[PDB]
Amino acid sequence: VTSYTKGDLDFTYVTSRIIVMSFVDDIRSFLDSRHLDHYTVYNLSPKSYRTAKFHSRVSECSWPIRQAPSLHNLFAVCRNMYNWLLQNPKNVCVVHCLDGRAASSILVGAMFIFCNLYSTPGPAVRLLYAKRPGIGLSPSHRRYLGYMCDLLADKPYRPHFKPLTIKSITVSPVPFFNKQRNGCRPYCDVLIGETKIYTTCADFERMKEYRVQDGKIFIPLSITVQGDVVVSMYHLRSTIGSRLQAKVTNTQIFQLQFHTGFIPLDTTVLKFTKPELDACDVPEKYPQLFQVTLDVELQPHDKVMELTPPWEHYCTKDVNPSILFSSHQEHQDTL
Ligand SMILES: [Ca+2]
Ligand SMILES: [Cl-]
Ligand SMILES: [Cl-]
Repeated sequence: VTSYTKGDLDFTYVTSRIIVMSFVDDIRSFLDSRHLDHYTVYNLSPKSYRTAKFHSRVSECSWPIRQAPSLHNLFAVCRNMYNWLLQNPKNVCVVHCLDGRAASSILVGAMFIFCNLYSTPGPAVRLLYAKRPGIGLSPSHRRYLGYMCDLLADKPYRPHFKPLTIKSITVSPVPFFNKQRNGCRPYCDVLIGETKIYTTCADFERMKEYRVQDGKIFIPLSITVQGDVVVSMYHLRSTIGSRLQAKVTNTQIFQLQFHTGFIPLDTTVLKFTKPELDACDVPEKYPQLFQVTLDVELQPHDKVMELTPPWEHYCTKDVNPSILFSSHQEHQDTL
């Protein structure tokens, strides 16, 4: 584990060619002294380096702040990084994200898989954790690394194009998000990529409140989706503000992601236990055996696709993991 700190910044060489940079002119300073003319910054933050003037070295990937990026983008960035590494043996990739530090980590993990260092997600995640201790991958990030392994396997999985109808969501038992910690006032969002396509959220006073005896939260949705799906639930809260207005805030109860093309065709239920959910609050706000299920059905006809995914025009079969390293010895050591 080779780490450097200029000041606020933290540069971790996961390998000699893959650098993770943590949370301006100093960025440039460090990298120019060590890798002049041979680095690219893959900025995963939504907020860019427009006024940097070292921006000519920055690829603005603009990934979601909290959620795993769409599989298309995860794959596309890996390929760009690979091409950059191929272009000159002195080239290095510098990965940067906000400090929602899962973004850097999933990119690095995906890169291990893309470059054939590993074929299954566990060993990749283990190498990643050993290189970047302290930053955990959410279950959605791990799930997506699983998707990358499927796509890139010796016999690659071909994601289907059937849309998925999500008939409803059921959450049980009822979790503890109100002030008295005995219930919640929940609403659900469904997104594709970062685009919200449906919400059950309505006026605060219309929102049903749930207590322990309600037993479960059952919300019919009736939405049909294809691709990278995000399903989230929040607790809605109202507070008297200055001016005495109702300040309405929300506290996230959970989030989960999946890609419809990886759901087996005969699936009618998707179930997520607490360990399989992202973005949970403190454990005391959840009942035992907390779980979320989605009642679903895959449709019979392919969806007509606007854009084709980059894995359809790419084969990793020939890719050598030596590309990640600057010598055989570094390579062998890493294993
Ligand atoms: Ca492979
Ligand atoms: Cl409340
Ligand atoms: Cl409530």
